[PDB]
Amino acid sequence: STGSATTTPIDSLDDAYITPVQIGTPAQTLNLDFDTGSSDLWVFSSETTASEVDGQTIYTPSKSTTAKLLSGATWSISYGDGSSSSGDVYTDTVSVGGLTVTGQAVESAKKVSSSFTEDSTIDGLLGLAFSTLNTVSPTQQKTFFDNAKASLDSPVFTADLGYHAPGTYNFGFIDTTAYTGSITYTAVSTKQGFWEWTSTGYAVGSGTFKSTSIDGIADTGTTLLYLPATVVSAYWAQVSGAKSSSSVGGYVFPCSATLPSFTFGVGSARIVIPGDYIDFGPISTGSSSCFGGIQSSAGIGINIFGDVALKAAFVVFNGATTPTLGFASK
Repeated sequence: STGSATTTPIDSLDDAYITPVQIGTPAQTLNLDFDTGSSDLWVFSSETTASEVDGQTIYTPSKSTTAKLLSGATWSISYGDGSSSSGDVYTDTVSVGGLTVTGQAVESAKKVSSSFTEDSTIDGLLGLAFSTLNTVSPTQQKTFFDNAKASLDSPVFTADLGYHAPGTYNFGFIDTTAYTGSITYTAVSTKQGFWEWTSTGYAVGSGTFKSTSIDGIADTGTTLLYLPATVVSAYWAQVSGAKSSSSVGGYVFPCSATLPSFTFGVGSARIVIPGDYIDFGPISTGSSSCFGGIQSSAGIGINIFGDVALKAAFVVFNGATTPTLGFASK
């Protein structure tokens, strides 16, 4: 089997991407944030505290003839940005882009943190990291991909995120028309539960490539590119007037600037992030200070190849017995 679904930016900055997911019978379609940095499929629901729902579409398990309470199971998750959610668990039929999994754990939120409530466009998350990170207790549950894998034509999924435009998540096949050149594959460590890999270096604009190992995670659920402070300083030094602002929470730059590209290495291959992809717009409405899309990972404890980086590539998440990542230009 295969599946293919379009993923759509939630706003004009590409802060996140939403993908429609069919849950239950008859289907209830929710728009979920596909997150290769976590491993829970959780949704706003009829059980979510009413004051914490503000415009989201909810899953109502009592209206699904295939829903079953997973007795005794609870979940609770905290994300790298300080947000969180928790609740109980149903199993139900879940379909993405025509690919169907029966008995998928659907984690129904009883509580969500304010950042989720305040974002009416995201109805929940669909985790695509390794199932060892799933938070369901006392019986850990499998991700949608883990449940589907054995049925897929090939045990892979691909992320093709758009810049200020829709893109595609495919399951079970490589669309050879979706990228240019060849796909370069690179080793993955699953020891922390992530799609963790080592970039071979970077360049700023037309500058020379610096060969240096940068361990990080491929994380579709993180907006920005978080890299070591040395690398980030080297980038922003090429933007007149850019500076790190402790009060804003990162590097800012004059909105009048033209940003240089940023290149990262995948083996001997190179992925070029155009400068425009690094512009996240005014820090507040009407400001001439703009927020940068490359930020320091100091204090986060891991480097993160978030959407800023991934949207510049066609990315293969190869879930074979020994997982690997692939990157191609597009």
